[PDB]
Amino acid sequence: TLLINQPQYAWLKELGLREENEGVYNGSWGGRGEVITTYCPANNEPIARVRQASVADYEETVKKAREAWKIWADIPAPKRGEIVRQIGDALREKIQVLGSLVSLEMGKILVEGVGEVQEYVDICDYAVGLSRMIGGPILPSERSGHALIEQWNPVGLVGIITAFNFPVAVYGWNNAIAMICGNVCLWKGAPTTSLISVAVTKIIAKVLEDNKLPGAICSLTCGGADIGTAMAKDERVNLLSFTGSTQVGKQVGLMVQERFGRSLLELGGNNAIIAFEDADLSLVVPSALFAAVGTAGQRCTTARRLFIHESIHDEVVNRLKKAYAQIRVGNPWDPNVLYGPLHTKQAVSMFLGAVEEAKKEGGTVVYGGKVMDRPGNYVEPTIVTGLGHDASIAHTETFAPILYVFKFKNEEEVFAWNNEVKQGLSSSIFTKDLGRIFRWLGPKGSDCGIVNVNIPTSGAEIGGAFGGEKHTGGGRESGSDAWKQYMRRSTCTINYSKDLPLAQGIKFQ
Amino acid sequence: TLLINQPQYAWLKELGLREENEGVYNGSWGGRGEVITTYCPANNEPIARVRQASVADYEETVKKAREAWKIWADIPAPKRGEIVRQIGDALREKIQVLGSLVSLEMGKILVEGVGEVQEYVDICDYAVGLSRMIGGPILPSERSGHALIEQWNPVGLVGIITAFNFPVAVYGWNNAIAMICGNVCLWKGAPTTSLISVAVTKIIAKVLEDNKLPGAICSLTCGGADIGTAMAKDERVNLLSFTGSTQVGKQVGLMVQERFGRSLLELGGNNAIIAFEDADLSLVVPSALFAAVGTAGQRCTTARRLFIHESIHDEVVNRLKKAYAQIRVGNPWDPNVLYGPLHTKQAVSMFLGAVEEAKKEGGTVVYGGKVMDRPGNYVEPTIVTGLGHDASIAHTETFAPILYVFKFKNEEEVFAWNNEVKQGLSSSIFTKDLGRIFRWLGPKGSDCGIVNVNIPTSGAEIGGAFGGEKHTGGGRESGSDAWKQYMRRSTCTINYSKDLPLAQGIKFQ
Amino acid sequence: TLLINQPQYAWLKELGLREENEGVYNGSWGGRGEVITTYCPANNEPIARVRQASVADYEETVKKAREAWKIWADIPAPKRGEIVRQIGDALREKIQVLGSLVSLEMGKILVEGVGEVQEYVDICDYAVGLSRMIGGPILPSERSGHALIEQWNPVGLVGIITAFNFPVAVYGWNNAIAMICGNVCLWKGAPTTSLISVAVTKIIAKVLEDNKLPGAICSLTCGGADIGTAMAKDERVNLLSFTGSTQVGKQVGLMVQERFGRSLLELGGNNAIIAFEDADLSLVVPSALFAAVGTAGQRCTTARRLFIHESIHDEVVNRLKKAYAQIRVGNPWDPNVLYGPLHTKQAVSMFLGAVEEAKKEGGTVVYGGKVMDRPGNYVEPTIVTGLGHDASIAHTETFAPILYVFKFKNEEEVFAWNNEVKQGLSSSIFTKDLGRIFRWLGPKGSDCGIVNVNIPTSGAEIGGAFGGEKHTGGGRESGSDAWKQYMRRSTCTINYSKDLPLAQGIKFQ
Amino acid sequence: TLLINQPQYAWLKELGLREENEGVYNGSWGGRGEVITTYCPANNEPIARVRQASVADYEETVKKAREAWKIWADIPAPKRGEIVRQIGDALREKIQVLGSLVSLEMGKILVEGVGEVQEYVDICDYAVGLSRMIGGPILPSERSGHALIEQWNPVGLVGIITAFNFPVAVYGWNNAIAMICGNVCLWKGAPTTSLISVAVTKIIAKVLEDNKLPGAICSLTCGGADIGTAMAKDERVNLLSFTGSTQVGKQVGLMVQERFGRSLLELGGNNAIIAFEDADLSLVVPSALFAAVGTAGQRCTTARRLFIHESIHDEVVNRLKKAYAQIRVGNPWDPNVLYGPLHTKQAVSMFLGAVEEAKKEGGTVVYGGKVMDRPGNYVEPTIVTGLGHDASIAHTETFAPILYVFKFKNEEEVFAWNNEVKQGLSSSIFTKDLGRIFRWLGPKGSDCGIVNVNIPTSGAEIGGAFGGEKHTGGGRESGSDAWKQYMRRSTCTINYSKDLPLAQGIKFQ
Repeated sequence: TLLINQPQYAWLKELGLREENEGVYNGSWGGRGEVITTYCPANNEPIARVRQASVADYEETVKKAREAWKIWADIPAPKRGEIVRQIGDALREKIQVLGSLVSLEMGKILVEGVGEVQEYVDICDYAVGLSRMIGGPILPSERSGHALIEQWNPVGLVGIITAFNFPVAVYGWNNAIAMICGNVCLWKGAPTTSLISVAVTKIIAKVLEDNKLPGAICSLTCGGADIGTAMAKDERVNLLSFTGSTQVGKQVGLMVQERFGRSLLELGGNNAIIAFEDADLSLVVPSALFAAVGTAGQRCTTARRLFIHESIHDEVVNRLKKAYAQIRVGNPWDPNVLYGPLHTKQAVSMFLGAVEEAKKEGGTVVYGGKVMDRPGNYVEPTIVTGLGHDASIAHTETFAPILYVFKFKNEEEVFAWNNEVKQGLSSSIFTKDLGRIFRWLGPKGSDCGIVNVNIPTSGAEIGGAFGGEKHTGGGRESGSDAWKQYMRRSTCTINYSKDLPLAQGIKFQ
Repeated sequence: TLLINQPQYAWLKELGLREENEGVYNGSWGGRGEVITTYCPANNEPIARVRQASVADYEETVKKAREAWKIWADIPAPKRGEIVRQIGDALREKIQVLGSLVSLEMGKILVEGVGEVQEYVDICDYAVGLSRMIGGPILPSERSGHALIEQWNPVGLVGIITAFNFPVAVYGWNNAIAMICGNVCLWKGAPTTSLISVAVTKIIAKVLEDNKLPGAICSLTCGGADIGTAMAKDERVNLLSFTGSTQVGKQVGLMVQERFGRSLLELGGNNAIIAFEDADLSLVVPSALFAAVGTAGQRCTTARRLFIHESIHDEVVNRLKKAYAQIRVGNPWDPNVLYGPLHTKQAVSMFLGAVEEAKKEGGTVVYGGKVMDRPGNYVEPTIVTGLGHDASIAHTETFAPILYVFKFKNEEEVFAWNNEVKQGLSSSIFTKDLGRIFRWLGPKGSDCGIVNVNIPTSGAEIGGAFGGEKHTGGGRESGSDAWKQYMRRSTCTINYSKDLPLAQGIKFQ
Repeated sequence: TLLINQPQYAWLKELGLREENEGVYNGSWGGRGEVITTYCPANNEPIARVRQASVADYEETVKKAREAWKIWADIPAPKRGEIVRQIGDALREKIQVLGSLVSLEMGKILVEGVGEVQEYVDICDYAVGLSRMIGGPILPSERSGHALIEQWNPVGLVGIITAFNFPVAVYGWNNAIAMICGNVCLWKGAPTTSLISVAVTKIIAKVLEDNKLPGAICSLTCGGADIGTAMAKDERVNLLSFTGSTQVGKQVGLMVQERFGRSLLELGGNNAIIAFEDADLSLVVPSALFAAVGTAGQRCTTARRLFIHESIHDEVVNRLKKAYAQIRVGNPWDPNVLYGPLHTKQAVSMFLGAVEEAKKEGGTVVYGGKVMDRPGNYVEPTIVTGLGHDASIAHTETFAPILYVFKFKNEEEVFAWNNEVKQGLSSSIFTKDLGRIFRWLGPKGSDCGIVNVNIPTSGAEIGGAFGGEKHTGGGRESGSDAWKQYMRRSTCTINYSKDLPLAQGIKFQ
Repeated sequence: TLLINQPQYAWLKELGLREENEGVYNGSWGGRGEVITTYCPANNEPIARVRQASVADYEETVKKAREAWKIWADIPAPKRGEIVRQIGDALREKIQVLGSLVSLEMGKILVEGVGEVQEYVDICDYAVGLSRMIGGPILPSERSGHALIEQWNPVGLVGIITAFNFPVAVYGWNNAIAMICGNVCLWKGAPTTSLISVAVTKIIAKVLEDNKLPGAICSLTCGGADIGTAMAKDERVNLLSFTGSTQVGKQVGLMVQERFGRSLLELGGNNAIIAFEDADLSLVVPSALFAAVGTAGQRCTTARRLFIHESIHDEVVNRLKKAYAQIRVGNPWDPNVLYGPLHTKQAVSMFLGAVEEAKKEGGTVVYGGKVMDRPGNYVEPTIVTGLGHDASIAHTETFAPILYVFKFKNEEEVFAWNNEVKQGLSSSIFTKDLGRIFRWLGPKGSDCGIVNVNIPTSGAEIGGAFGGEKHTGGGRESGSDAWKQYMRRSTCTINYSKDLPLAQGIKFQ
C-alpha cells in the first residue's frame, strides 16, 4: 500500500529510499525515535516511512558533528569549496529524480521541484568562488610597528531547521555557505518532508565518504518540535538557522538569546504588490497571478496583498479573474500543471476559515473560495475585494492562495499600508515613475528585506542576501556578505616591534 | 557643600553645569523625575544634582525624536557627516574641561579622561569620511533587463544605554556612527555619571541648534533601570545599543528579542593575557601591569587573568610585584598619578568580597588585597596566585583590580583555558613564535572578539570593530563595517525592460 | 602698476604674496629660474611675479622630497590623516581670500573660486577617514598553515601636474589622497596660475612645518613645459598625475610608459547632453545653460554638444536663446556675475577661430559669436545650430563657451553619436524613461567615465572616482578606490608552519 | 616522420589534432598565413603543423569577434558565468591528454603540464561565483533626491598575447575573467606552442557551439610578431593583455598607449630569495632548489638570485650543490623525471652566453654550466658564486636555470639589493623574526608584486592578484579585484527629483 512499494514509483529507489528509512545520519545511519509515515498531498497515499531521532540519537550526533569539526575547520577554505563543488555536481546528477520527490512529498509542481534543486546546485557553484574570498581587511594601525587585521573564523556547529515549503533549497543555502566557512551542520527538516531530507543527506554523505571526510560534517536528525527545541536550547549549537512560522521562530529566538547563542531567523511574510496608475498592466496581471498562486500560495514570498490605484482597480481585478480561470489544476507530476495541492489537510481548514472570515469582515470573493471536490488537499486560488487595508484577516499570514485586493489613491498612504503589517519580508511596486521608484528604495520607502520594482514579490536570486525585517526575523541567507553570520569576527592587533611601553615613572627590568 | 559651589571647581561652569541641572533634552531641557546627586569617588563629596526623566518625559522625548527623524533622514549622508564633523570640533574645544569632569565624576586619571574625549573626537573625524561611503554593491542580475542593488537605510531611533566606566566614548562611538547612518539617538547614561551625560548633550545640542536642526536628533533621558527597561520594551526604539553588565544585558537582549527589535550588546569581559616561554619579559611585565591596574581595573578590557609559562612564572610574578609597589596613587586629576579610586563604595565591598572568596577557594594574595586608609574609594591593586584556572571566582567577572595568575605548560591547554570562560571580549598572547601567533589568530585559537599579540588586552583603535563574543553579547561598535548594525539592508530588483513574463499557457491582455 | 601694489588688492597680502614670489618650495623657498608675471584676465593687468624653478632647483627638490619620504612613509596612515585634517582646517581659515585669488588670477566667478577651495577642504575631511581604511583583504590560502594577504604600500614620489582651469581642486584631490597613502608630492601648476600654486603651497607648508615635518613632503616647483617634461622623464617620479590637454597628455603618457613609470591622465572632454522627447524641459534648459557657460565654458566637463529630439529641438533652442540673453557678465569677484572672462587673449582669438570655423562648416550662430565691448578677455556665450554631428569643429575641444546643437531622432543613433568622439569624460541624458536610463548606464550606453541622468555634464562630487575613458586618459581621482592608483599592491604568502616541502626523491639535510 | 603520425602518440587525436591544423578560429576554422611546424623540445622531432593567420584572417576575425560581442555583452553576467563553468568542465574531461600535450610541445614535466590545466579549471570555478559579484558600490550622494552609483561594463574586445612557458594557464586566467566581465577574446599564443593553443581553442569552441553562442567570443589567431604588433596597434582591441619578455612588452605598452588603448602587461622577473641567519635550513635548501630548477628555470617567477647571510652561506651552497646532483633528468612525460629540456635551441645558446658572461664578470660556476650531450635542448642546472650583487649579468634576466648566489650581512642592505633591479615580480625571505617579516611586507620592504615569507618565489594561488611592478609591467591577473582591468568604470549620478536648478537671476520657462 506504500507508494514506494508500487512499481510505478520504483524511481524512488534511485535516491536510495526504501520502505523504511533511517532518519539519523552522523557518519552512520540510524534512528531510535518514533517512526513517521509521510504522505503524498495530491492523493493522501502513504509514500514511505522514516525512523526519526531519539534524544540519545541527537546527543550522539551533536558530539560526532563537533568531533568532525576539529578535522573540518583545519581544511583550507578553498579545499572546503572543492567539496561543496562536488556536492553541487552530485545534486546535478540526481536533479530530475530529486525534483520528482519534492513534487511527490511536498506537493509543488515538477518544474518548481527541479528548480528548487537547481537553486542548491547554483549556491554550491557560488560558494566555490566565495571560499577563496571570505575574510576581512588589513587595516592601517595608528600605532607604529603594529599590524591591524580583521579575522573571520567558523562558529563551529550550525544547526539548521527548515520548513516544509522549500525542503531542499533553504537547507542548501545554509549548508553550502556554512560549509565553506568552516562549520559543521546538523539538519532537522520539517517532519512532513522527511523523505526529502534523507534523500539530500544520502547525496551529500556519499560525497563526504568519497573524500574520506567524516559524514557528521553534514549531520541529519529527523524529528519535530522535540528535536527543534533541543537545538534551540543546546549550547553546543553555536549558530541556529531557523526557517519557519513567526510564532515558532519567536520562541526559538528567545531560547537562543537566553543562552547567548547566535540565531538566524527567516520567518513569515505578508507580502504586498502595489500597482500605480502608470503601471504596465500587461506586466501587472501576470506578475500578480504567478506571485499569488505559485506553489499554491505557499511561498514565504507569496503575494498576499494587492494594492491597485482607484483609476485602474476594476480593470486589473477583472483581468485577474479572467486569468485565474485559466490556471491549470492537476497532480504536481502531471505535465503543464500550474497548480497543485496544499501541503496538508490542516492547511485546507486554515484556507476555508480565512475565506469565511474575509466574507464576514465584508470582503467579496470575486474568484475561488472553495475546496475542489477531488483527492488531495486542493483548494481554489482565491481573490477577495472590498476589504479595508487594516482588516484583521488581511494582516494575518494564511499560508494558502488568497489574494486580498485594496484600492488606494496616493503614494504616501499606500507606502504606509505596505509598512503597517508585522511581517517584513518582500514588497513590490509596479510603476514607471523614476522619482517614485527611488523613494520606494529610500528611507521613507518600503521597510522590507526585499524591495522590488516591476517584478513580483518572489523575485530573488542567490547573488543578493535573502531575508526580511520586523517579525520576519532579520536573518539573511545566500548572497552578498550573508556568509558573515556563519563566522565570528576578531579584531587583531599585532605588535611586531621591539618597542616597549612607556615606563611612566616605574623602574622595570 | 556641593563641589560646583567651591572656587576650585569653578571650571565646571564652562561646561554649562550648575548646582541643579536638567537631565532631559529633546530640543528643550527638562526633567520631572527624581533628583539625583552624583559624588566624586576621590573624596566622596557631592558634586552637583541632575533632575532625571519621568515616564512622561520619556514619552514626550521618544515622540519628538521620531518626529525629528523625518527631517534628519531626508538629509543626505555627507551633510549628516558635516554635522558630526562639527560635533568633533565642539568636543575639541572643550576637551580639557570635559576630560576633567570625567576624572571628577567617574574617577579615572586625567590623561584617560582626556583620552576618552579624544576617542569621541577621533570617531567623529572617521565617521565624516564614512558618511560618503556607506552603502551596498550593485550586483549583476541573472535576469536580462533587471538591476539588482543592495540598499542601506536608517533603522530610525537608536536607543543608547551606557556604563559608568566609559561615560563619554561609548556613547560617542554609537552617536557618530548612528548619526551619519541617518538615525536619531536617545541616550540614557549611567546614573552615577549623569553630569557627564548632561555636559556632552549640552555640547551636541549647541551644534544641532546652530545648524538649525531639531535638537531631538540627539536626545537625552537620564534615569536608571526604569528608563532602561522602558527602552528595552519600547517598539519605537528600533535599535537598542546596550553597554553594561552581562547580567542586565541578558535581560535587555531578551526584552528586545520578545518584540523583534534589534539589539547591540556590549557586555562583560574576563580577559586573559598569556605569556609564553619565549616572550620578551621586558614587554610582558609593564604590559600586564598597565592592563591590570589601568582605570583601577574597571575597564571592560581589563586584564583579569594572567597565564604564565611555568619556566618564567615566578620571575614574572616577582617582577610584577616589584612593579606594583611603584604605582603612584592619588587624586585622579593630579599629575603623575597613575591610579585613582573605584567608582562606588559598593565596588570596594565587591573587591573585598572577591579577595576573601579567592582565599577561600585556595588562592594566595601575593600583593595588595586591602582597602587603603584614606578618603575615597581606594583599594590596593591586587595579585592572587595558586587558584586553579577553573576556580569559580576566576570565572566570575569582578570589576575590581584583582589579577588571577596561573601557570601553564603547553599551548593547546592554555588556548583552551582562555576560551573556557563564559565571557568573550579580549585576549592577548606574548610570544615570538610565528606559528603560534597564526594559530592564536585561527579557528583553534582565541574565541574572543579582540585577539592581540605582544600588546595587552586594552589594545583597540577606531579603525576596527569593537566588541566580543559569547556572553559579551556579540555586538560591534566603531570601525570596519559596524555601521551596518545601525541600518537595514534591502535587496532590490528593478525590472526596467518592456519584457513581459511567460504567459505559461494563459491568455492575457 | 602691479595689482598687488594697489591698495584695492591689499588682501593679496593675507595669502603671504608679495611683488616677487619664490615659486620653488622643498622645505626652503627659492627659484633660480625664469621670472614670470601673471595677469588678471578681467582687466589684462599684471598681478605679481613668481620666480620659477631652474633645472638645479628641480633636481635639488626631487632629492629632498625623496629624502623626506623616508620619514613620511614611516608615519602610520591614521596620523598622516591628521596632517591632512589640519591642512583641511588651514584652507578653511583662508577660504574667502584664496577663492578671491582664484577669481583674480584665473578668472572664474567668486562662488566657483571659493567652491574650488571647498572642494579641497572636503576631500581632506574624506581622506582623514580613508586613512584608517586603506589596505587589502586577508584571503583564505588553499595551503594549510599559510596566510595570504594583499598589502598596499606607497609608490614613493607622486608628481602632480595641473591645468589653469582648476588651479586648486585638482592638486587638492591628488595631494590629499597621495598624502594619506604615504607618498610625497611634487607640484608643477600652470604657469598662468602661479600665484595660486604659491599661495596654496604657503598654507600647506605652514601646517607641515608646524608639525615638525619636512616641508618637501609637499614640494612645489613652478615652471612650464621644461619642468613638466623633466617630471615625465624622471625615474624618481614614481607616479605622475597629469591634468591638461590631450595633445600634451599623450606625450606625457608615452614618456612615463617608456620608463615603466606610472601615470594618471586626466585629459580633454567633448561632453554631450542628450535631451529626449519626454524630457522635463524646465530641467533641460537651465541644466544646459549652466553646464555650457559655467566657468566661461572652460571646464574639462563643460557641455559642448547638445543633442535634442527633433520634436523639441526648435523650442529648446528658442528657450536657450531667450535664457542666454539674460546671463549677467562682469568682473568675476562681483557677486551678481554668472559670467567671467576667458583665461587668456589667445583663448579669445581661438573662440573667434572656432566660431568662424563653425560658420565655414555650414553652422548658424543663433546667439553670441562675438567678443564683448569691454576691457578683459570677455566673449559672448555662443550657440551654433545646423552642424552635422560629425563636423570637424564639433569634434574639436575648444576651451570657450560654444555649444553645438544637433537634432536626433532615435535612441540608438544618439548614443552612438555621444560615443563617436575621441574624448570620453562626461555625458548626460535627460529623460523620464526607466528603460532608456538603464540602457544608458549599461554596456550599449555611454562610453564615458561620468554618465549622468537629468543633471548636466558638470555633475560630480568627491565621493566617486572622477575621470574619463579613451583620449581622456583613463586616470581617476578623488573617490571610490581611486586611492589604489597612488599605492602598489603586493600579494603576500606567509608560511608559518613547520611543514617541509616534499623531497621528491631527493635526500636533503 | 611527424610524432602525431606515430601510433604511440595516437592520444593526440583525442584533442582533435591532426597532421595539419587550422590555426584560426572565429566561429569557423581556417588560416591562410604561413604553416608552422612545432617540435618536441625533448628530442627535436616535428610533432604536427598549424596553419597561421594572414593579415586578412586577422581582420575578419577582429570584425567577427566585435559582432559577437553585441550578443555576448547582452548576456547577464551570471549566465556568462555558466558558460565559463562548462568550459571548466570540458577542460576537466581532457585534463590528462591536454597536460600531456603541454609536456610534449612545451617541455615541462607531466605533473606541471596537468597542473597548468588544473589552474585554468580552478579559475573557471572561481569566475563562476565572481560573475554574481562584479560591480560597484551605491554611494550616498551629497545631493537630495540624487542616486550615486558606480557601474562597471565590459571594455569590448580583449586581445590576449601569451608566452611559451605557460601556454594554457595564462590564457585561462585572462579568458575566464574577461568572459564573465562581458568581453570577447582574441588569442595569439606563442608560435612554438601553437598546437596547445589550437587544442585549447577546440575545447572552448565546442562549449560555445553547444550553447549556440557565436564562436568568435573566444577567437584564435595563431601567429608571430606581425599578428602581435597588429593587435598592439589596433584600436578595435580595447584591452591588450600581454605576457612575455620585458623587451617586447615595452614596445607593446608604447603602441597601446600611443592610441590611448588599455594594456595589461605581465613581463620579466629577476626574483630573489633571501635566507637570514635564523632561517630553517631544512626549509631553505629544497625551497631554493625547486624554485630555481623548476620548469628548467623557465618560470617568470623562477628564483634567479639567492642572498644568504654570511654566517650560513657556505653551508647552504654546499647543501644546495649536493641536492642539485640528485636532480633526475629526462623526458618530461617520464613519471620519475623532475627536470626536462629548455624550450628552444636559442635558449640553450642564451644559457651558454650567460654562463660565459658570469665567468668574465668574475663569477665561479660551482655546479653545472654546460650543455648536456644528448638529444633535445638540455642544459645542466647551474649555480654561480662570487659575483657582486650589482654585476650586469645578475641584473639581467636570462630565461635559463642559472642561480646567482650572494652573501649579505644586514637586513637593510639586502632589502635594497632585492629592490635594486629593474624587474619587480616575485620575492621571498626565509626567517623566523616577526619584526623582519612585517618590515619585509611594509613600505621599506620588497617592492615586488609578490612578496613571500618561508615559501619560494613561485608561491601564488588564483585567490590573489598575480603580477609585478617596475619593468614587470604593472598588470594583474586572476584574483582579488583584478577583474576591474577588464572593465570600464563609470561614476553615475541620477537625479530622480522634480527639483529644478537655482535660476541664479535668470528667468526661465
